Amino acid sequence: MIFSVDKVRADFPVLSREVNGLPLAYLDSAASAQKPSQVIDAEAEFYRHGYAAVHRGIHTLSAQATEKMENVRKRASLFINARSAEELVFVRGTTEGINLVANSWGNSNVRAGDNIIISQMEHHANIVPWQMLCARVGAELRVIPLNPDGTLQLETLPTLFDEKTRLLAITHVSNVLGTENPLAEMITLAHQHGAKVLVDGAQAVMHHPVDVQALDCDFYVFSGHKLYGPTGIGILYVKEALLQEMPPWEGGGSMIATVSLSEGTTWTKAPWRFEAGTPNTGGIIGLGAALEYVSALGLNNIAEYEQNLMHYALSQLESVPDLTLYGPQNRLGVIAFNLGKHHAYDVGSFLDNYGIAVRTGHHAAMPLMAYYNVPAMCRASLAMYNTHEEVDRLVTGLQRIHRLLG
Amino acid sequence: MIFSVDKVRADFPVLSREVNGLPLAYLDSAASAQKPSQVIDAEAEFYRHGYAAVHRGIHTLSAQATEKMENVRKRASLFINARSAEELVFVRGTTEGINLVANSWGNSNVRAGDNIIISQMEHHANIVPWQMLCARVGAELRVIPLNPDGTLQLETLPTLFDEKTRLLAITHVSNVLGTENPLAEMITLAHQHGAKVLVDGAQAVMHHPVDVQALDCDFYVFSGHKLYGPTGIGILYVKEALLQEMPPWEGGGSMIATVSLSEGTTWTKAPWRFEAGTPNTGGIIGLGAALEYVSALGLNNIAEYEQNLMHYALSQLESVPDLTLYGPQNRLGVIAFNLGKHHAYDVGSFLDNYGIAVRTGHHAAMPLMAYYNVPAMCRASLAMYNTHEEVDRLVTGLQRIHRLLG
Ligand SMILES: Cc1ncc(COP(=O)(O)O)c(CN[C@@H](CS)C(=O)O)c1O
Ligand SMILES: Cc1ncc(COP(=O)(O)O)c(CN[C@@H](CS)C(=O)O)c1O
Ligand SMILES: [Cl-]
Ligand SMILES: [Cl-]
Repeated sequence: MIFSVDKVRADFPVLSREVNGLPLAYLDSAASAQKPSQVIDAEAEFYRHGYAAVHRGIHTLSAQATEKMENVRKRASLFINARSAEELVFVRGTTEGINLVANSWGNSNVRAGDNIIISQMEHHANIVPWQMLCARVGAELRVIPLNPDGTLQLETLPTLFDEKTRLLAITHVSNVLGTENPLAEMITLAHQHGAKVLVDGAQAVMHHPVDVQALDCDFYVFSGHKLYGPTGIGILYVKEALLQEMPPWEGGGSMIATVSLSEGTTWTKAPWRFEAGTPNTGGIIGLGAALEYVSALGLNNIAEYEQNLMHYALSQLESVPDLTLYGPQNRLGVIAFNLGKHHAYDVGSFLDNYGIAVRTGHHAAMPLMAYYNVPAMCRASLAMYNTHEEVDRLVTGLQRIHRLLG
Repeated sequence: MIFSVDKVRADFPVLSREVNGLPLAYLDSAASAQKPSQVIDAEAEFYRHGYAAVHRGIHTLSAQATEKMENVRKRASLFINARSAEELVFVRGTTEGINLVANSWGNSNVRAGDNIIISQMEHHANIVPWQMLCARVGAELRVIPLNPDGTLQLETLPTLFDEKTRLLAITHVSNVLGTENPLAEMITLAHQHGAKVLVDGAQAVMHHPVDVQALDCDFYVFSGHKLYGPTGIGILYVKEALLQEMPPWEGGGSMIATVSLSEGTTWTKAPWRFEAGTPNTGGIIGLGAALEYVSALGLNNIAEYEQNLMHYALSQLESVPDLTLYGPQNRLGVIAFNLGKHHAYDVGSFLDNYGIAVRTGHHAAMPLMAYYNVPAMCRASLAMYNTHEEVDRLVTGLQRIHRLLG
């Protein structure tokens, strides 16, 4: 296998940290990824040597900073195979991107009596903005239900889609179940009704290549900090024909063409129309470095190593008594589980005591928890820098916990 | 004088940079400030040694990251003398903070037939969101006009304020003129009508102490990157009694209490109700370091040095032929000027050629330009790390430009 987990781990300084006296096993990348020194240092070097305002003054440092920013936009657009860099808007993250669509596109395209379709596995980020829109305009939020194995009940779609369905908002990969949804086919179906499709790609972009032209999605969102990048930065992709018709959301400097207190205000062109005020230039530089880092490893190399690691994990976990897994066998990135009747809060506390970082709780997916009739779950993320040894530590930990608490 | 500009400059690595072969004179801090290595390194060290998700999992690194974040919120609240840390919301910047108020507070408190009052010196960030609100609800945007010297025509306020005035939105310090407005007295007047007051403090917080209890403003906004901090982070302060009644703006994870696809969704408490999705944790750590750095220098020490430098600049500039200054004599931070009939774009290009970074154009204040009947202006910011020598370089440059282009 062409991927070298030991060379990659050497790029991540936090991975040398110790917790409760033992070496850290960081199994919470789905909540946020650790960052390589290449990403950390690119941001710091920008601040140390080339920092200035962008899209404003035209002196040397400002000119060069603005070019660096727009170069990141180009690099990002190539990463997802968008047709044009101008189809990408810099946002704080997946959550802000979804909210931008819900307001700018939703407010002018969804009216009383209409319906929107989400799924029962959606993260709150891809639920709440649509509930807010549905309440603003008097529309109905319809829900694709789950099967026990964590896949979508695709047979229900004929009854959910009708001529008043304006949008399907759907996750690419579940943050709990690891399910990858059949986006291409669902998007074909939605387009046959005249619906647009927003894809929540927050848990997809780090696991394999993503091609928004091949998908034909109308909107796609993801967050930098889960793609081994800095916080406070993400990407919203919107098909150019939709984007150029969308009205601004936030108002302020840089997104205007002209401002008058007697004759009103006119807007600049997309995507800058959607970027009011000073951007997170530092985070944009760091995001560019993160894309370069991931592209240098090769997403198909990453996918190969992670799928191998996940198969090993699922195999070893069979030797844990009374373990319940949630989701399908072909899961990406995350393993969701409970141990016997012990509360997830407790299982995660013990694991933390062993130096093992997992997330416990509802994982911002309360409807998903409700479907499985549990209050909470434990979750282990298995990212490209995690190791078989870390997997063994988790398995052994769960065995100890079962024995001690049985 | 207790401030040592040479020791301070030694903290700023970019200040050693060279531009067009000469030492950089960075006179554009009003657009964004350079950052000390204390700020740069605090963020980088966080990423290198303690990075994790906040307000989510409770394992060791996450617990410590969440505490660091909430400690910054506390430090920020003490910096502006807010009564409680829970009156501060983390935002992308001043612009996003104003938009949050315009939507969450504006949409439920400003109705058809109402009026809002801004001034003719406002930055677009404190104009456009109110124009958008006024168009959403059918309200009127009223304007306090300017005097020739760059002060507000305060005699007009009796005719602008009435019983339907819901909000005064007013800049603390102009980003062009350097005018500091009489906020305390204007806020007393506005409160007598039952109006609330949002203060745009983006150009105030780095120049002297700011005390929102003494001001009694209802909202106050500022940006981290102008306070020697990272990009992508800012602060919105809102009086607790107003904040706890405001509805959420963005929806998603972390701002909810419960989420149901059959029984709807309930919200968490302020300020977290206003912080949807993963925050800019990296920028928050860096902002905390920036507040500690500025507080260690002492804002009254900074104000003393800057006011001395500004007095020197205004004195030396008298020896530039055909220079027009805009604004009052007691200006803070920025000097706005034009040279003869030469376009500002050209004057700034020559200055850039001398290694001198100024901003030229409308400075996101087109109504202000209109009032002075010019298309554009040059602007020199004189921040706490700038020097008398840099001032001489600007004066000499403008003399050369006048001679060469006369
Ligand atoms: C499928 C999906 N969609 C949207 C989001 C929100 O991303 P933000 O960067 O917080 O805006 C996430 C967030 N992932 C984390 C944090 S709640 C978790 O599961 O631990 C996600 O998994
Ligand atoms: C008075 C005032 N109010 C709001 C803003 C907007 O801040 P943001 O951080 O871009 O959101 C600014 C922005 N200052 C810069 C950038 S446009 C300038 O004048 O060069 C300002 O001066
Ligand atoms: Cl502007
Ligand atoms: Cl949540």
